[PDB]
Amino acid sequence: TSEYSINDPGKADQTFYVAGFSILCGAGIFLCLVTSLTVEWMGLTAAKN
Repeated sequence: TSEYSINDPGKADQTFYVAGFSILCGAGIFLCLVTSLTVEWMGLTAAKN
């Protein structure tokens, strides 16, 4: 939403929007899951330790 002014909204912007922000959301989900899982394993092993 940098240059999305009234003059040039675009006809390919929506496709383009998915290409940007869609990727970010997917990545965020992946990172979040990875982080929770990592810690869980660490804790279990520490207890085991």
